Amino acid sequence: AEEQNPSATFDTILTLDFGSQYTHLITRRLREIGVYSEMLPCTQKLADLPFKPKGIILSGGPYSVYEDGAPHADPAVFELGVPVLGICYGLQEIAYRLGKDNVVAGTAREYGHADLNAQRLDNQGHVDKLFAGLEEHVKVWMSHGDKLVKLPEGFHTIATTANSEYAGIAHETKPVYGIQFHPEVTHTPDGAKLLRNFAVDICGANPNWTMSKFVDQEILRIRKLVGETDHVLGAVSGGVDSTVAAKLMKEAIGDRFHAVLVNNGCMRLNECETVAETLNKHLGINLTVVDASKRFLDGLKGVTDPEKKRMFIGATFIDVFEEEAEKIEALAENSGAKVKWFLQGTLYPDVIESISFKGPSATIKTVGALPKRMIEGQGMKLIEPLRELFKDEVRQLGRELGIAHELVMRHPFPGPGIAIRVLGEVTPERVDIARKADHIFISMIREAGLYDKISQAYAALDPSKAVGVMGDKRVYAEIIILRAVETTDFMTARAFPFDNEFLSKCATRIINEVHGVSRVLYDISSKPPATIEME
Amino acid sequence: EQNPSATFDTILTLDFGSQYTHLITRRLREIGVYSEMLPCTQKLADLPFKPKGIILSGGPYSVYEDGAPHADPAVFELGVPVLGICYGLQEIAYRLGKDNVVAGTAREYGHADLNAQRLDNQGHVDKLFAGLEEHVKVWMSHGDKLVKLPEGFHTIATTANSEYAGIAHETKPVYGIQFHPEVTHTPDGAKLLRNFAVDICGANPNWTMSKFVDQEILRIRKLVGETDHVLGAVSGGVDSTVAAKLMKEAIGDRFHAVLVNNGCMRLNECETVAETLNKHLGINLTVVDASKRFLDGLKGVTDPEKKRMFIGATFIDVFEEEAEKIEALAENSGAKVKWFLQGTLYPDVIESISFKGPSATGMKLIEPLRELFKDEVRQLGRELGIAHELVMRHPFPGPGIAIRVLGEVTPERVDIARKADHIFISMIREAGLYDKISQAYAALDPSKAVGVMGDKRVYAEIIILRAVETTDFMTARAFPFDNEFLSKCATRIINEVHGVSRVLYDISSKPPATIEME
Repeated sequence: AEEQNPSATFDTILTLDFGSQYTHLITRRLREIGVYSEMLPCTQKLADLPFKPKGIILSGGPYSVYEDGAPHADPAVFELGVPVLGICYGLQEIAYRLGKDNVVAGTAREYGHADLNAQRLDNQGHVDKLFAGLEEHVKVWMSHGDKLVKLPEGFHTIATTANSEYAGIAHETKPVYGIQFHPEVTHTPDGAKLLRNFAVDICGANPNWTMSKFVDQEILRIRKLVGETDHVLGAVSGGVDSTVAAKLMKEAIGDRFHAVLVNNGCMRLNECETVAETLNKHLGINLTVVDASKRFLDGLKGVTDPEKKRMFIGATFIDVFEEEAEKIEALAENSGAKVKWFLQGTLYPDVIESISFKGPSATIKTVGALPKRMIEGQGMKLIEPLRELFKDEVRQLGRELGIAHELVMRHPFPGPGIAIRVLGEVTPERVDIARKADHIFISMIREAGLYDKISQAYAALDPSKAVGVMGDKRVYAEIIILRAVETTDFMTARAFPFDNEFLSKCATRIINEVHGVSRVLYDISSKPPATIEME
Repeated sequence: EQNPSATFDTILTLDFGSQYTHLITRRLREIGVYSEMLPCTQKLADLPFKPKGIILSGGPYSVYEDGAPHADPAVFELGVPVLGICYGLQEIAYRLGKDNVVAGTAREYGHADLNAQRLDNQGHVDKLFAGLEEHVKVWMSHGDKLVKLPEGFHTIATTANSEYAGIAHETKPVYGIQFHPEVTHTPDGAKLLRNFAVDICGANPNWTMSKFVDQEILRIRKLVGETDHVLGAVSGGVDSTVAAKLMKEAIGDRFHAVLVNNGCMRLNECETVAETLNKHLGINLTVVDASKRFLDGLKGVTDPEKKRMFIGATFIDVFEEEAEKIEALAENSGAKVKWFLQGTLYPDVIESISFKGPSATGMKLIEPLRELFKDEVRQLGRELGIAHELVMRHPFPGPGIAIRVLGEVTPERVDIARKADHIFISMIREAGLYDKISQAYAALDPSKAVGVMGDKRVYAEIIILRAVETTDFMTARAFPFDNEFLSKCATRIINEVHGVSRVLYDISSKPPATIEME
């Protein structure tokens, strides 16, 4: 092909984001069932698309399509000739652009479960192809704020619930479909069948989007981009994302890709040596380990403000990385080549948050403090071989690259490491206490067979003083905070429902085996209210 | 004057340092026999009462080692029965056997299935195990096993691994057991302690709080007199309320109750406590609003120990200033407040007298509860007409929320902790769990954690939830909430209380950690 983009070589479904919190799930469902897909804000002018989508899905959003400033899509969505599916607010946009009459009932934006039945279209009982396999008793996550009291002009009913006579509508001749429920959330379990009925059966999309096929196509894409003599510089940290990206570059250019592992002194016990073993020996990546433990921990002394702490971690990491960068460039200069590309582990969810529709606000513009230092100042161009993949696709990509299935299932570990998991000032002793407390917590999770059921788990040190009974003297020591959640729909994570005997036995072991710990606390905050990490 | 040690048949337990010694006295109370405990160093000739019986507790020692603890040699010649428990069994074999019969093995503990020793050709057993004939689950102390019968003793109880798990003297009333009948691991231990107290010692099991009301009321009237005044602090807790109610039933308006609001009380509690004590219970009550005085002096104090020293110092300053305020009133014609009321319990006495090792190194006070346990004070309140809910509420510390704000205490951090506490306690009551929990509260943690306000990251403080179930005074575990309850309580606190980005639940037990935060 002339362009090796996934949207240029695969049948692509395009979702237009109208502001719903469930819009990214539409793309994720399509990726899981086999059809490649991308998402763009509703303000996207479809004439400027570098690819011709096989189908367009209009997502939902907290708006009423006939109010002032109500978001709309390009009028060319229906003039394009490809099938269109309107999800909730997309149903309102369909009635607005094609029916022209205000037929939406301005009910309050409330959601709830309902039983949906397909509409018999004949005396023989045929149903619309959008509900093939979803004929009777389908539990859906209805959006009552998008209810229609009348069929839009040129549309007929294909789905019906107890309260919504027009829960699903289809055009008489054009492939335009609309539904009042969200088929992308877990509250609609059979929704993945409906999204496949639209992509494959209605739009004719080929469900051949696999990591089995993408690994080879992406390696050719990297070799054609980088060339045959240029060198690539990247960063590694033992995490799943940085490991899959580094292994992908190694399989494309070999030793011409140089990975740099920076030790900020806040890694887990012997993590810097176990990661260097798997990268340099088990995977064959040309790795380089720089030990900046003293440089980080000395500047961390005194920084109590958590915002000022995160600034020092990023600023120092870049100064340390660019120093290892210039030293690697001098090694390549003695070889007859030069470093020209900087590896960045950007994922597709990272660009989703950058282009997600926030309503009648401002379209943001102008990529990271570390790549900025590599571009201007070092003269390197970015290379992001993961910017079109989700987290689960990266895990399957690493499995196709020969990486062990155990490593791709590891929990995410932040850049600053324990420095973020130490509330307030970060000292070597506070890191050592949090590291040993974390080792006990994760070990008991693994031995109990609960590691693959937790999205992320760690222990954090709290410098606040609580009291204990050391023999007979009253001792005041620091506090260990335990954190463990499970993600639901790549969001809405809730604290893992540990058995209460598991938490007590782990709290007793931590207080006994780790010094300077008087109390152990379990974080019960769920994700939508709070955050996953502590800082 | 006439302490309960003289008016009742009281079993005296001698403490050899075991963590279970206090349970011996507690079991004796719950079966109707009054009891007191004293360290093993107590000379019995200096006792202010004649004990109906003596119990030798266990301890982390071996009797034939250097510096090993010993009781007064007069215990076996007092004329009353003696029951040696574990280490008390060793002391019996030492003073009455004169030979080293202890095994000296490791001080390990474990469950075992005990069986009484049949004595006759008719299936008779010693009446210490009456009702405990066969298959008695006991908490054995393997470090107290004997290899041979002490001189003058015979077997009355056996386990499969220990042929001398329970011994008894041939003629004298001296008994020994290799297990703890005071722990919950021996669910029939209360039956054994009743056989020793009532059947063997002959003690009258008439100790009730119903009979102790009028006795203690007359005891207070004689100590104070009929013209002196006494001062007392009230907090709304069950201990301060019963003591104040008891004092009012004794001397009436000559007792003055002072509710000091330190600015660290629960939401509107100062008024609800005032209406309860002044209107429902009819206690002469005055309210001192020292909120600004406490909170101003707590600023800039980060050390948790210096806080408690300031809280206790200004608390006393308020009472000393309130006493002279009452004496100066012309309505009280020359009345002198010569006594100060304190709600000290017997566990507070036990802490100061418990055996801890062989080294063993002004307004008048009135302590009417200095001989009772927690469950006996609640029943005493029931005898005084106090409502059943007012006697079943969790204890509230003197400093209140001041020790429930880790580090510096400010009016804002108290208000946040006060609001987070209301949601936690109310959800516990609505879930029907208030009576199944010994203590429950919410504490503020000044450590910062990231949160999401719309879509901008913010840094707020932390709320710490703490709820424990406790039976003994030195044993408690974090209450096993349903994780749906803790999750629904966490999201509700963050949404409804300002300045809270995280909600944590304390899962630290009492055998390692502590109830309160500071």
